[PDB]
Amino acid sequence: YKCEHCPQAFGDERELQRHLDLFQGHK
Ligand SMILES: [Zn+2]
Repeated sequence: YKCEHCPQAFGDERELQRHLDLFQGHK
């Protein structure tokens, strides 16, 4: 939906999911 952090705001939870996935992707 809306991300306060990195200026991101999409109406698709996949986007955030990708953010968390990629962000959490790194050790
Ligand atoms: Zn963010």
